[PDB]
Amino acid sequence: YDWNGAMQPLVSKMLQADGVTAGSVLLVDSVNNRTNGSLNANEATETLRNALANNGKFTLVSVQQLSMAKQQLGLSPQDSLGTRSKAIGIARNVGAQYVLYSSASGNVNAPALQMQLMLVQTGEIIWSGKGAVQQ
Repeated sequence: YDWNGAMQPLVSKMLQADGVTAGSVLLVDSVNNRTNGSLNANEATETLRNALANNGKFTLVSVQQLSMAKQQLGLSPQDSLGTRSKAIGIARNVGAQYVLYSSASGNVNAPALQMQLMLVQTGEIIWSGKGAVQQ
């Protein structure tokens, strides 16, 4: 999988969208696998975090911060932060201005990457993008 090839253009387009301020605190939700096969979740998520830390200079909420925040909110330690209310609950504790959701879907050998950026303050989706993940 060429995750950069998919992720770089989408990050670049997210950074050009109005309402997205570079250098702000961003909570990056782990990439969710909805394909028909197994995918390395945290390898895709690491790529993403890199693309975001390098382009547009966000301060990312760290793994340990998230773990701690989950525990302060009584969530299970492995909680994926699927739902929006859990993500916002967590975002508020850690001081994040944005939440980024992403997921890969469709066929395992030809996934579709989709991403959405949520403004924490209001809960609104201010940006959305999709790209195909090649090899």
